[PDB]
Amino acid sequence: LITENMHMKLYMEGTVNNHHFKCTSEGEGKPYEGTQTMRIKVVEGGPLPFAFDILATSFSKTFINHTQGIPDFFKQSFPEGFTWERVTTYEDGGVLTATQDTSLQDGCLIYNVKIRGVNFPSNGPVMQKKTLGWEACTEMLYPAGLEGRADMALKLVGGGHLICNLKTTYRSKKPAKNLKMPGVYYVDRRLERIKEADKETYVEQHEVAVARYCDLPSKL
Repeated sequence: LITENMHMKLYMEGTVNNHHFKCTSEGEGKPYEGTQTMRIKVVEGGPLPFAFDILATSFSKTFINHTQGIPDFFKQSFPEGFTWERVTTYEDGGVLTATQDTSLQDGCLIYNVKIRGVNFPSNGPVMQKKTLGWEACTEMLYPAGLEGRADMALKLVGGGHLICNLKTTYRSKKPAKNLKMPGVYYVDRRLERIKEADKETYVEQHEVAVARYCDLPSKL
């Protein structure tokens, strides 16, 4: 089901603070190499009064290179697919929740995302568009389906970073009996903006993500 090259289609709808919006995207990637690209359009409510960066992690867990034999919760969930739900908390008061459904239709991955962000401070770097994309990060995943934890650093104009924390629950639509669960592992990823136009109403994003165990020696 998950081939060497896969395409994605996405629909996204939500609110940040008091501002409603909708996006659509399409892209393609290499699920086993852990690379993908999305070309994204803000199709309602654009231009957005907030930095597009806070939406970046809401646009794809099938495209992670699971190395070292780590069982692949996400690739395993097909054809049934899976969901994810997340709360991202910014250290300056912004909070953004997202819920996502991932399905497989006629060989194409289909994403349906819902966003609800609140309390992003009116005079902070998100609402004043002082951001410059994300640093790389390592997400820790563990059985719980799976939960994920990560701290991300948002680059700011003038140097420095605004930090946020991600708590994610990943749920399989496939019966647990039919799944081989991984233990604790780590996903290194670098999520980058490649192109943007028209006040961030057009954006191209790329992600490379590789799963691994700790590769330091153990004394046990």
